Parts: sequence; C-alpha cells; structure tokens
Amino acid sequence: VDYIVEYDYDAVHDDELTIRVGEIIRNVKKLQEEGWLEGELNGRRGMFPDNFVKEIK
Repeated sequence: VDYIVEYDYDAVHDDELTIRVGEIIRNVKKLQEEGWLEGELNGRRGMFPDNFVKEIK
C-alpha cells in the first residue's frame, strides 16, 4: 500500500528515506522495526518513520 508524507524526515542513515510532507511513497510496507516502514521514494527504497507517513486509503 502507498503512503503520503505528512511530516518532514531527514534520513540520518543511508537506508533511511528522506520523506518530505506531501510526497507519495511507492509500496510502503511495515518492517520489523516499530515506527519504520519500507517504500520507494525519490527513486530509492528506504526506511521512514511510521508517524510521518499516512497510508493512502
């Protein structure tokens, strides 16, 4: 399922996705890390905060 960024997040790590409010992340799935999701944003697959992106219902 896709997700929409509601809060700006700065990727501290290399596997972290730098999500910006208003962006749509392709195929956002839930990871084994509480508060971390996996999706293709900005042309890269990374991990971003769960409370920063809202599922596209």
